[PDB]
Amino acid sequence: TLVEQILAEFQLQEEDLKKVMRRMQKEMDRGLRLETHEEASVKMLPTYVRSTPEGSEVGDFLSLDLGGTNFRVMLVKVGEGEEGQWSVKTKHQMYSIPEDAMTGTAEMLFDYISECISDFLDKHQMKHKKLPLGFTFSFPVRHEDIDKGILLNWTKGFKASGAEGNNVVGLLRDAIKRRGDFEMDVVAMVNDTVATMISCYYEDHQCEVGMIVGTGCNACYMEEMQNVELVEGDEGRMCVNTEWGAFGDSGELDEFLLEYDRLVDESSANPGQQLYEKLIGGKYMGELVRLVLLRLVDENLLFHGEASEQLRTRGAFETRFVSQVESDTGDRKQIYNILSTLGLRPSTTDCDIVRRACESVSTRAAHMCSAGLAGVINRMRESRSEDVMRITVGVDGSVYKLHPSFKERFHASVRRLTPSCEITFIESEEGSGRGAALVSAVACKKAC
Ligand SMILES: CNc1ccc(Sc2nncn2C)cc1C(=O)Nc1nc(C)cs1
Ligand SMILES: OC[C@H]1O[C@H](O)[C@H](O)[C@@H](O)[C@@H]1O
Repeated sequence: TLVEQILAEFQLQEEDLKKVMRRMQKEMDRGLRLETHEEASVKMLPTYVRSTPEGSEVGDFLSLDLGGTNFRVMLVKVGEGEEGQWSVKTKHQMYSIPEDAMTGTAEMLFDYISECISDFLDKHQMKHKKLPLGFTFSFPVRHEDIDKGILLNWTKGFKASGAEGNNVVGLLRDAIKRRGDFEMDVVAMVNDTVATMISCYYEDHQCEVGMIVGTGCNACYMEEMQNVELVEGDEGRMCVNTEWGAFGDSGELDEFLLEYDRLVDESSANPGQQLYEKLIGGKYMGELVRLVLLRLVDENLLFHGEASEQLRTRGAFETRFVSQVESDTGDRKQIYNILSTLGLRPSTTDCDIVRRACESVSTRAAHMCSAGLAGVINRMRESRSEDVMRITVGVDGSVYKLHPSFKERFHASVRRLTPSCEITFIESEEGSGRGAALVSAVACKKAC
């Protein structure tokens, strides 16, 4: 081997994870306190989602989801169950998002979103209801309230101009009104993490953390209002959006970061930001693999020294390929077919090396991510008193959900890092739609 030494750079000892855990908890602490909130890399954003909901509206709700690659519009119906509110998606539709909108101005993009909304309401006999609308908007936002806050900055390659710094919900509003076609009561805006968390509440009241491991990666959790300094008040709990994707932007990860991570960064829409998410999320995983594969070929270890034109283009090793290669059964048959598609003609040993390379990146993501989560869960242990903390974490995201063994490595490692917690993991059913709408419903009791 010169291979195993190159791949071994990805490993993390147990003390590595603990270091990142402890540093993350610190950054969480700093994000929450008035003296350090402004400059904290982990912003710890109040969301105005609050504990003891205590009764809500019912009937139909409309939810949008922007921040996945697609954009989704759905109808969710909310009624009364014993536990709290049931809910269920009843109509749905995805809309691609043209790059002439994406490079656009903000108000352009929310016009495109407005067009999609009318389209959906035609096709459904619906233009003539003014519906309450919960909006899952998966980007960092500083809220003033449950229905108002500014975009701090775009992440995950999004770039529409003139949105950073404005009232995202006002954008939505000035597009709906800017096209007469329909009436919509925008009652609530939430992060994906919060929506996921909230949708697990009906079947499990201990769900107090939501986590997304998808294109991007983040979590949110329920904090003690006393510890949330940026919202006056000391009673109860408010869900906080940690935005942990940005941990490492004040150099907290420098010692772990690798030449490949240094290159995914430089070449990205958002250089110097979202460093932690860059090690874990699906927008970056394939690309890390691609760069590891390129270093192996330049070392002559792989495809003996030569790479197709595709292999050399940014973006070509799709994250979904990372997870198909790790599903190969041992016959190389689907490793072969992916490599053959990118214009390579690999040998037996090429296929194995390529698989080793995917394992190395995905195992590191799983481990890095387990340290953030045990950071959050051990912080919650601190504030609390039963001898064993039992807690449920709601999760969503194609990496966590669909990658062949990421979830189990990730569960094994969160559990090493969390003695005397007992953790249940729930994969959210339609977390984002039902979530927005579950919150929307409680927000409505405070307005209509
Ligand atoms: C069903 N909706 C909720 C369920 C639970 C919780 S907190 C909790 N308690 N145990 C676990 N968890 C997470 C909050 C909400 C909620 O929507 N709260 C809102 N407050 C405002 C002001 C608007 S919406
Ligand atoms: O969508 C998953 C996560 O992606 C990136 O972290 C976004 O900044 C975040 O807000 C969202 O929660």
